[PDB]
Amino acid sequence: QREANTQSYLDQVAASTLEQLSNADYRSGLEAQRDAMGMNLDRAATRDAITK
Amino acid sequence: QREANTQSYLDQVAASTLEQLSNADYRSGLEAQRDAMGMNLDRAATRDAITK
Repeated sequence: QREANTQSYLDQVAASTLEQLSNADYRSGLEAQRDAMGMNLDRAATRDAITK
Repeated sequence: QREANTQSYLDQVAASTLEQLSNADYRSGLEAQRDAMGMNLDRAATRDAITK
């Protein structure tokens, strides 16, 4: 379940257009979703995702 | 729990603006927060975080 949760989050960032991620209001909410799942994710493989 | 503490610290440094880290007063407190948790962290993958 933890693995599935991690991939479910990562898909959202993977399926966003560059213009959206550039705007610093979409990414605020997008990374607030990962700050509310607590440690039910893999917080070491979902940190430098957006930028990457 | 130790792993959780490590990730929780690393997130703070990873979610800071470059201008904030450049100013040598924010990073003082930021790296003082890792000198009070003692050996309850991973002090090997935690020292050269601000510079990276």
